[PDB]
Amino acid sequence: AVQQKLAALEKSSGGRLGVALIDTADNTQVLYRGDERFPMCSTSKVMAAAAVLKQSETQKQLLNQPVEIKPADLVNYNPIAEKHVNGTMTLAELSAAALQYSDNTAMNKLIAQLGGPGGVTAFARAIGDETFRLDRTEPTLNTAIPGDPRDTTTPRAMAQTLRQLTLGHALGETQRAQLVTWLKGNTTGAASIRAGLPTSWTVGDKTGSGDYGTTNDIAVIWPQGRAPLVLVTYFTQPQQNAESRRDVLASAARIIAEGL
Amino acid sequence: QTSAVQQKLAALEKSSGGRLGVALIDTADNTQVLYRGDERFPMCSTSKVMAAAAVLKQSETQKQLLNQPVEIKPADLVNYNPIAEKHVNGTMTLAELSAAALQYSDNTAMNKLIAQLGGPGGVTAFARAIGDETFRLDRTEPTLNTAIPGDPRDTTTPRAMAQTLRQLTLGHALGETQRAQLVTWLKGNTTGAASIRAGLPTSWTVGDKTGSGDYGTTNDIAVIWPQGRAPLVLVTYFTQPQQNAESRRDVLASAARIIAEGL
Ligand SMILES: *C(=O)[C@](NC(=O)[C@H](C(=O)O)c1ccsc1)(OC)[C@@H]1N[C@@H](C(=O)O)C(C)(C)S1
Ligand SMILES: *C(=O)[C@](NC(=O)[C@H](C(=O)O)c1ccsc1)(OC)[C@@H]1N[C@@H](C(=O)O)C(C)(C)S1
Repeated sequence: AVQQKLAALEKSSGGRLGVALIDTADNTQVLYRGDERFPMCSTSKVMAAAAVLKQSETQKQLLNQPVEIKPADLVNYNPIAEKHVNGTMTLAELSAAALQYSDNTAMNKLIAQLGGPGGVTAFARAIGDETFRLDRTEPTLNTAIPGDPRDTTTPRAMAQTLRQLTLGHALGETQRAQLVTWLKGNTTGAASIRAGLPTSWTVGDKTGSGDYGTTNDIAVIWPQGRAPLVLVTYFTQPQQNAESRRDVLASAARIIAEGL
Repeated sequence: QTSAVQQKLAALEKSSGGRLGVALIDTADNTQVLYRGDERFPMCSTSKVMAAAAVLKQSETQKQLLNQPVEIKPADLVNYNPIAEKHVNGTMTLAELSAAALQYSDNTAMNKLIAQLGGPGGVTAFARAIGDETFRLDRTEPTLNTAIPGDPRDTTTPRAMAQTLRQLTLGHALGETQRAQLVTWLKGNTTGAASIRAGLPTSWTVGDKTGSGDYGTTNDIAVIWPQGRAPLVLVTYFTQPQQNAESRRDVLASAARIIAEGL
């Protein structure tokens, strides 16, 4: 059932669809191009925020640390940071801005805190993710060039990591709860995975988009009366200038939710 | 007269299978674009803005009001309580209930705001106090969402709601602290990305409140900060002839796109 339906959706879309579900009720999975690399775009901000949360487990006041926001720091999408130019934001405020508003200046401050993109990758390796790689800062990490492994992961790897971060023990108890709180407060997600799910289900997610019409969402889902799901939906298209297709992610989620 | 924008909205409506209401205020020149601007629509969850604003108004003469605890009982839970259900047999403050009502559209939270205002008529009284003669709240959650065609209960017009949202968020209907809090809450909405937001350029900032109900009723009210220009207020209301009709957030996105293209 599910494989035929996801293949049909992909064919209709004209693009390349990646799906990984983990149903924590029974540890069953639904994979479609689960081992192909896709450009993460803004979904990478989850790994950067989680890496700073892990640092805060041993640097106990780190999330309170002021960070200078200079005019020269502003990049291409700064809905929160532009308010604080020529002042400071804390690492907690930058983490919330990066996750809930997808602020690219905030993401660059998280990356800088970790010593550069390699510090985000190092955290991925530390929690057993051998697939994830962050190579570039914002905004060049979103070029989404076909065949380019930079700033990519696989749906399988990202679903497994998102499970460990939000439902497992990659982070300390307080830090896991803080990541889940941030994801549940996302502002950008209503057109993506959660548009394909019953309204009664609770979703925390991080969206992204980029060149090649790249349209992404990674979610942790609490269905009414049953154990949580983790769902990654990645999508990218042949034309550099392609339009976003959040409806394709919604459709993938709806197929997944039918099929259990 | 019918403008280019009104003709495009008419063509969208004709293809939609329902009835579309739009009101734009461009605060660059205070001009209005209306489509069925003086027709009534069921507000559904967009009514939560007036309830939260009424409690913010109360807080202007009670510095501690937003810290006041409210008991959440098992009997209080209604049909959509993602925040309140975590606090059953405990308390939430009026700030927590305001944030839950606006940013998660918690119906139990809305009922606590309504009760703090003395019932639905307390919300209407606040609307009258800030110059809105059109708004009416008649019922609590969840019955205020029945959205029956021709029913005046729990309705407003696009024109009235755009003017009210402007006065609340950009004007002086609230104190400056309270106006800033309302804008912060709306900008942190979780439910908006498929609605007005989906029709606007990505660089534009939005705070909004969505709603849906029966008759495929699909609503959004937004304050918009365009890249390089004064803010807009936009109301998009949509309702359909059949009780069981599907939501059409795409129609609100399409209306917003026509408005943005027409500026
Ligand atoms: C993350 O994906 C996001 N967008 C980008 O990274 C893109 C970029 O090149 O910087 C971008 C696409 C359109 S405008 C900028 O980071 C700013 C945010 N996530 C997108 C999404 O969820 O679809 C937004 C909300 C369009 S911006
Ligand atoms: C407000 O509109 C909202 N939903 C309702 O009021 C509806 C009801 O009958 O209580 C409802 C429709 C589907 S489930 C409950 O209040 C809970 C929220 N706003 C809707 C929207 O924005 O489309 C939600 C997010 C579906 S729930």
